[PDB]
Amino acid sequence: KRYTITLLPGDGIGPEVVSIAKNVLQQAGSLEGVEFNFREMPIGGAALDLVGVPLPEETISAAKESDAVLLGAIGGYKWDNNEKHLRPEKGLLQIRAALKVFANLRPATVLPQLVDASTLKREVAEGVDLMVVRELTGGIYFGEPRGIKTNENGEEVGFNTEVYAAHEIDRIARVAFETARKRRGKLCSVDKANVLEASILWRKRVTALASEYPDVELSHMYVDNAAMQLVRDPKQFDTIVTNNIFGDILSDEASMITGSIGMLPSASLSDSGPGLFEPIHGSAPDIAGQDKANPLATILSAAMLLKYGLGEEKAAKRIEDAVLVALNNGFRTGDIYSAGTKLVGCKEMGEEVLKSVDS
Amino acid sequence: KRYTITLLPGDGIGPEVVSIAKNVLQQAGSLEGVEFNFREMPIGGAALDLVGVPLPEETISAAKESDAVLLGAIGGYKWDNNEKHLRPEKGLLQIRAALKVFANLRPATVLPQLVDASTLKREVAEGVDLMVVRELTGGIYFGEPRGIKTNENGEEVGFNTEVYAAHEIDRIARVAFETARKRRGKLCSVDKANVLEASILWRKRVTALASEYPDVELSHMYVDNAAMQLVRDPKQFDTIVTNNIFGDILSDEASMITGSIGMLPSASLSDSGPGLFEPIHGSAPDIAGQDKANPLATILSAAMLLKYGLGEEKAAKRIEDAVLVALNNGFRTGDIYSAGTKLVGCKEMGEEVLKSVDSQ
Ligand SMILES: *NC(=O)c1ccc[n+]([C@@H]2O[C@H](COP(=O)([O-])OP(=O)(O)OC[C@H]3O[C@@H](n4cnc5c(N)ncnc54)[C@H](O)[C@@H]3O)[C@@H](O)[C@H]2O)c1
Ligand SMILES: *c1cc[n+]([C@@H]2O[C@H](COP(=O)([O-])OP(=O)(O)OC[C@H]3O[C@@H](n4cnc5c(N)ncnc54)[C@H](O)[C@@H]3O)[C@@H](O)[C@H]2O)cc1C(N)=O
Ligand SMILES: [Mg+2]
Ligand SMILES: [Mg+2]
Repeated sequence: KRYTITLLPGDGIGPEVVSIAKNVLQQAGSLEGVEFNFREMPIGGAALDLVGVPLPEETISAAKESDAVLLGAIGGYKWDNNEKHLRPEKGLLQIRAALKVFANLRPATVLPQLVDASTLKREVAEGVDLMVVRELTGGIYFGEPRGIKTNENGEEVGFNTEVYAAHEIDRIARVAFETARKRRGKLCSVDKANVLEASILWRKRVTALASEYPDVELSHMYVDNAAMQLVRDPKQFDTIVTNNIFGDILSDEASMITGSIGMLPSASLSDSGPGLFEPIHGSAPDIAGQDKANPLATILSAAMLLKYGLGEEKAAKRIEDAVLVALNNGFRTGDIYSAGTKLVGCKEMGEEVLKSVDS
Repeated sequence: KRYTITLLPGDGIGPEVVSIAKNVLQQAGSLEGVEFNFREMPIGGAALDLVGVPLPEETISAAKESDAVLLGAIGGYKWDNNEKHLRPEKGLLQIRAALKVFANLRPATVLPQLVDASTLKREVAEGVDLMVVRELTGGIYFGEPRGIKTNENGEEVGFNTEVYAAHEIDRIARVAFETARKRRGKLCSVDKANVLEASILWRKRVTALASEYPDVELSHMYVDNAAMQLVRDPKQFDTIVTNNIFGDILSDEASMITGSIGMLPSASLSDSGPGLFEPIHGSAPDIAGQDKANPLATILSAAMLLKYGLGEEKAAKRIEDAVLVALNNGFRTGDIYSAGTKLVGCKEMGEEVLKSVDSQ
């Protein structure tokens, strides 16, 4: 049983972390009887240096033909000064649209081993287990009209439009509901409907679907409160559904509960289409090549790649299990270092994670 | 002296916290030879229930002609179902634009007594200090075009426009830099310039003014890292400048560092015009009339009114000191209750601040 996997290493620590996950992927899948066809294609800063655009057509077709796509990270200091159309991050947004992967899943759950690693008091952060369902292919990140023009004044004005059509909200809502059922049956839609006509529609469509999902209990919370709640009593959430710009911010805030931004993986899914799996981190421009980075998040994106994109649930559990063994043995990278643990770097963790897969 | 203060008690817990602050404002100013003309006006749900709109024209004029504006909060379940034009929250937005208070100062600094009140560990949260300078009157909260239309396929499509003109960015960056130089000399601009052309201009303009303030050490951070940073190592920030919507989010997150959202005051300032002072929290529909509320944010929001809006610094320090006295005496409301303290509600906590103002 063979699968075609496209690796998009990217920039920063992207290559570093993906190489590790690729090996974890081959070994874990091999134990459950699957081999893989790996194929590196350029994206972001890498593609810019090679072909001159952040996302070449050659990459998009290569990703579509594949069964699933594993991305590292994107962006870097060298290209921070390009035109808006030639920054690397523009490649990531395009690949999300190109793959039509609207439903973005970021699960932040605190492992018992990393409780001392969080910055939250133990009682606050122990046992947290929430899942963020973020709208990925629409909204202010993809909203038209946008740009910077110069009106008659001679003043520059920058503008983007946060815009969602109803069907865009509906599809992400069901995924929230379906997911919130698979968990603890509680769902929380986060918007800013006290001000934004976009958030008015957002809540309006989400309240609609609750009748179709009575197994799921829906509640609504404003985005400013939710950021505070994720620090006051983060244990409260089961599933949170929200839009692109709030999904990005809140999920990035939630990481520091589990111990670091380097612990969180993300699965980006579509109907039919092959899924896009990446870590929410990216892309450590300041510890690039120093071999300091935490690769766990990228490994788990390979876990999620198997679980959600290819359905090899058994293999994915082996991946989770290895990360658990590795942490039980005391191995921490810099960001998840606790007193009395063992501070490894990146290769030197991936190896002895792979020790656990292989045992 | 004799200043005119407009009290906008809003909704929810608004009335009680402002009432308590009104007494503290009165006494603290009174000790320094200062009197006040208090004029109460309807805003938000109160005004909807009275005249049928969130912000009556009579309220705006009364607010304009006063020296300082003291607001509680806005919003409540009763009015959550009105047409968009008729939402209490829109009155808040309207009074800010009407008063042209673009510079929003929300300072989150962790007090020694409330370290245990935080959910961040002591080492992380002890000595935290930061000030958020938020663009208040521009941005997505005020951007046109906006509305809910229907495209030809009959689908309802909602939209807002995040838009900043160059001068909108410039003046608030100036406030940020000016704030830093009185502070610890660090400024951190937060945007999403990897995706948003609005923020690209925000970055372009803010870096530009950096040449005018060599005294201030300016750094740039994307908003998603910013959220993780306020939890990873919040001791780092000195002054943070950002736009309307990112300011809302980040300032609420930063609140929990100091113990609860009920600790944070906010001053909103304008050129020449009288400023609008509110606590950053909402109307707390869940604790309203139970006398559970934390008044400190509003008592401290009254402190900012004296210091920043009226220049009565000595009286303003009287309010600040009293909050400290009450906290040294063990008094906590529910949101800032840490073990072995004395749990009180809103009305006595307020009396215990007053108890202490009148002791010096
Ligand atoms: N969706 C993406 O792939 C993505 C999201 C956001 C930004 N980028 C691009 O990366 C660089 C830099 O962005 P930052 O503002 O620096 O945010 P991060 O790069 O993730 O840095 C956060 C801090 O945490 C550290 N960190 C990240 N990942 C880590 C791991 N695995 N181990 C240890 N430490 C990690 C970082 O060093 C930071 O200190 C920009 O160009 C942006 O466009 C891509
Ligand atoms: C800015 C934004 C929104 N509002 C309006 O206020 C209404 C309340 O909704 P919300 O629950 O989402 O925000 P809120 O701050 O009210 O709630 C915060 C949570 O924390 C508790 N809490 C708040 N404030 C206090 C205080 N002062 N003391 C103790 N506990 C507090 C609350 O129980 C709650 O759980 C909503 O309609 C929204 O429209 C208002 C503002 C503004 N400045 O007016
Ligand atoms: Mg991010
Ligand atoms: Mg707020």
